[PDB]
Amino acid sequence: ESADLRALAKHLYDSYIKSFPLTKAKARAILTGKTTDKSPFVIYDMNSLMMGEDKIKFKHITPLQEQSKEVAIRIFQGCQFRSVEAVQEITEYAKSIPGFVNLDLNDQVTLLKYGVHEIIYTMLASLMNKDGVLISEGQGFMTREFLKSLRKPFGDFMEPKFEFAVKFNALELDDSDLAIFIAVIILSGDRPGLLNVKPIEDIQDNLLQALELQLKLNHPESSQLFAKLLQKMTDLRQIVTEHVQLLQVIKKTETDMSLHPLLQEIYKDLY
Amino acid sequence: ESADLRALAKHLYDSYIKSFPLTKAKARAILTGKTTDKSPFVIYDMNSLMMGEDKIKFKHITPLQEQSKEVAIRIFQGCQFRSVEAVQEITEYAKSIPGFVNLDLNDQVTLLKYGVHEIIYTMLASLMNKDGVLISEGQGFMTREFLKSLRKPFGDFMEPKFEFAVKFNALELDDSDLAIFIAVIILSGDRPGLLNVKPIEDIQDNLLQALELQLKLNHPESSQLFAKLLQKMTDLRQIVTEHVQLLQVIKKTETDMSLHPLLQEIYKDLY
Ligand SMILES: CCCc1cc(C(=O)c2ccc(-c3ccccc3)cc2)ccc1OCCCOc1ccc2c(ccn2CC(=O)O)c1
Ligand SMILES: CCCc1cc(C(=O)c2ccc(-c3ccccc3)cc2)ccc1OCCCOc1ccc2c(ccn2CC(=O)O)c1
Repeated sequence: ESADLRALAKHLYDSYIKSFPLTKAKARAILTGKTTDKSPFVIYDMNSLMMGEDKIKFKHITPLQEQSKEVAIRIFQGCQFRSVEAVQEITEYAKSIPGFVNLDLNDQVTLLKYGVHEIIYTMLASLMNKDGVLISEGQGFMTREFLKSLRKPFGDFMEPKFEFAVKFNALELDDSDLAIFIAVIILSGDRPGLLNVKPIEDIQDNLLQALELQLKLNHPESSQLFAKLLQKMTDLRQIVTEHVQLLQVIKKTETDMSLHPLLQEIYKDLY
Repeated sequence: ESADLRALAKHLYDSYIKSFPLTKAKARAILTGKTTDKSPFVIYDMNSLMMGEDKIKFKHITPLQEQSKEVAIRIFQGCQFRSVEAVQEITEYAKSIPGFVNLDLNDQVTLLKYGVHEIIYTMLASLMNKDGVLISEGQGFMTREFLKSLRKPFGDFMEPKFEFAVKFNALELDDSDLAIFIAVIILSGDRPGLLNVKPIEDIQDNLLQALELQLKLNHPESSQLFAKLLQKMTDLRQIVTEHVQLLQVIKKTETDMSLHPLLQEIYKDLY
């Protein structure tokens, strides 16, 4: 019944809020210039990037590190660090998706391994507009133009995420829609190396029913939004494979070797 | 708060099972023969060492690297290669401790640097009884008396870890307990050169509260187990400092031993 699907949607939204403190709603308030109280520092070129450091450094140092390396490479390592934090946020969220924690632990690991990239881009869209991306928990904003301006291959590496975000954001999903959609992504029975596919597909079936009902209720005037959203997954996956290939080229063709070892530890048979 | 601390303990246990192939439960089942698989080959002397290597017949070459010298040094090399693998597993586990990957990246590095060997020795006890230690994923058993007998400095590497294990194991901790204990060890605010101490202390505080409650629920009859377990941290630290001194001794008494690069990095300017 329908009430239990709403109950599931509400439980997911509650957990999603807990796992991911910078929500889309809060992110969109910051991106407009609404509630004008503490405007984020804008990084729009190399100079402001460096001045941006002594604005999350003048106080103290809690990030990926600071100025003693080429800037394109430091921006890329910053992204890596944040991706590693996001994987843990997603893992925590997964534990609240009904059925997930009762799965074979090996299948949990596999689902997370192949799901996090798709989730990272989905959730990155919430923090983006057409012109840039919120960073450091909404304290900073980095422009798309500056990310795009970074030397090959780093400039063309960033821009696909913005192209996707603009398309994806035009569906106008809110945090309640996204909580269920991320859960659907995670419980994909088609990931390579899964031992027990049937319970995963049974859980995803319940999540798909919950997502369909939420979109029908929340977006009544958006015809076939559910199918349009499922079709977005096809683009997400194509996009992640392109990202994974570009990561290899970068890994191969660059000087700096000091990665975050969640990347190297993951990525087994990721095409 | 109670629910939160039980949730934490469960997360750590799941991550532990994910990161560590040969757990204590599994190890004790092989050691005592409560297992439905295989009985380990026993290495007690030169002649049985030789056959243990040559047990490469219907079970293939074990993952450890290749060798070409006297018995003491061959054993040392096997310890080394396992310790590098152990470091990799511990690092994977560390990333899952809530809050760890959100710390300053230099402090992540420092906590892993000062922390991994204390963890290695804690977890090694799981594979040890008074008579010996399980090796090669539990496919072999190397006797304490054999390891103790190795020519001068090499025997002094070995016997103190067994002395530690007999008493540690007398605490009767299980994997679920150990999962929280090793996270307490890693989140130590006293490591030399930490930049931002308090955010590590705050995490450790919460892990301590979760361990305390774990030991109450799981070992209600074991008086002051929490304290007695915390006091073992003093013994771990002494093992490490004496090990570091023995490594300086072999730099003077042997020819090119030279550690694996990862271990060289860890020991560089260690305490
Ligand atoms: C999830 C991070 C996204 C993301 C995060 C961020 C900073 O926080 C970020 C914050 C600060 C600095 C920064 C660096 C140097 C000096 C001052 C500041 C750099 C970056 C900025 C932009 C961005 O996104 C722009 C394009 C998205 O790019 C991705 C997405 C995933 C990625 C990679 C690189 C590795 N991975 C991991 C992987 O998926 O395998 C790039
Ligand atoms: C953590 C691995 C320890 C550990 C691993 C192991 C085999 O796998 C192991 C497996 C196979 C052979 C083996 C070698 C030659 C022929 C046939 C077999 C030898 C050893 C056996 C016992 C043991 O430990 C018994 C006492 C523990 O003592 C330690 C612990 C870490 C150490 C040192 C010496 C150097 N390191 C490296 C470092 O400092 O990082 C001693």
